[PDB]
Amino acid sequence: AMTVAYIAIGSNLASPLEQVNAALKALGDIPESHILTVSSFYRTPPLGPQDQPDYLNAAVALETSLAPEELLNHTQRIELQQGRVRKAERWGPRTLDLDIMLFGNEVINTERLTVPHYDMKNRGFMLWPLFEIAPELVFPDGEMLRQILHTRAFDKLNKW
Ligand SMILES: Nc1ncnc2c1ncn2[C@@H]1O[C@H](COP(=O)(O)CP(=O)(O)OP(=O)(O)O)[C@@H](O)[C@H]1O
Ligand SMILES: Nc1nc2[nH]c(SCC(=O)c3ccc(Br)cc3)nc2c(=O)[nH]1
Ligand SMILES: [Ca+2]
Ligand SMILES: [Ca+2]
Ligand SMILES: [Ca+2]
Ligand SMILES: [Ca+2]
Ligand SMILES: [Cl-]
Ligand code: NA
Ligand code: NA
Ligand code: NA
Repeated sequence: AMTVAYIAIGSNLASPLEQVNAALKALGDIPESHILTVSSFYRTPPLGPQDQPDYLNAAVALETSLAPEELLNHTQRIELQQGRVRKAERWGPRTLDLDIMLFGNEVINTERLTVPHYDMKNRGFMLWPLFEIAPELVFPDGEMLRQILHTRAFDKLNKW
């Protein structure tokens, strides 16, 4: 059985365009998986701490037969192989961030994975690229992406 995973991409260090292109190549090389769709790249102001560069944000649809945690292993590996370093400050800048937003209709609460991503419904930098690639999306709780984006106040997201 194949499931579409929706993965958010963020980068604000060490040439984000290069980082995101390298990540797309690496995502392609994940086994049991195929990239179905790539969003536009967006240049977004930082949420959380603001004393950092703007982000390049994007979303990808990845159809896979991997187990969710097995997909997470690959995304974490790719981040680490692209130089991601853990420092003290909460929500610091990073070379690459790969968040599993959704894994089909699944609701996952394990030590390493919480899906849907806990805060995606409150982040334009996640929802707008997701709507670009999956305008018909429905969340596990039945909420429609189109309805969220019609109703909630979010700034326009600007393309890179
Ligand atoms: N849906 C998900 N996608 C990716 N990692 C997830 C996840 N659910 C839980 N995690 C866990 O998240 C842990 C911490 O990841 P971090 O990348 O440091 C959070 P962040 O992306 O900087 O901020 P955010 O979670 O507010 O977006 C990972 O080690 C991983 O086990
Ligand atoms: N634009 C942009 N800003 C970012 N800030 C972070 S840190 C976690 C985070 O999303 C965050 C979001 C909302 C609140 Br409230 C606090 C933290 N990552 C990104 C990113 O990918 N893009
Ligand atoms: Ca593949
Ligand atoms: Ca700071
Ligand atoms: Ca994140
Ligand atoms: Ca993350
Ligand atoms: Cl980093
Ligand atoms: Na399926
Ligand atoms: Na499998
Ligand atoms: Na809900």
